[PDB]
Amino acid sequence: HVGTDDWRCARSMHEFSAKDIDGHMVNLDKYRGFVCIVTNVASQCGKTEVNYTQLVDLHARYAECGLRILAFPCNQFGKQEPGSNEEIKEFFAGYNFKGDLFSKICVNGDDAHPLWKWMKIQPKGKGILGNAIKWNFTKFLIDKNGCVVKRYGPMEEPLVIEKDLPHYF
Repeated sequence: HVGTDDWRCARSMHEFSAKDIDGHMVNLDKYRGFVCIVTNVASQCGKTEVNYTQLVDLHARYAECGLRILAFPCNQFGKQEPGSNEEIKEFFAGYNFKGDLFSKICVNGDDAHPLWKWMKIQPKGKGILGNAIKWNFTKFLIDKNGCVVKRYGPMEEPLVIEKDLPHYF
């Protein structure tokens, strides 16, 4: 396990922990064996409707194959996630989201959650024109061993990921 001070030494998502939307600390080692889409989310974004509905559909169709969705609210892009964790939970419930919802974090800057600092420097987690998260709804695909295998930008709808999933199931 690694923390905010030694995140660069991690070799896997599984070495991290994060508070869920209810305030409870979750050890991400629980995702061993599962293929995960890790994404930064926001309620008041033009991308919100398509991304949430397609993530719900992917989770519904592939949950039994091993797909998990880890949703990290983040208010750093246009202040498009201004609400409380309680409000965000209720917003997600309106989509019938059964994935895993975490407490609001930062994804860029010195205060970014260590998992996001680590994802951004992985060989398959590098961005276009620098590694910073560019907007809400960046997606990292994580394999069963906790390694980053692909990064998709804000404009790549979750259904684009579907063709890449079977290889990891």
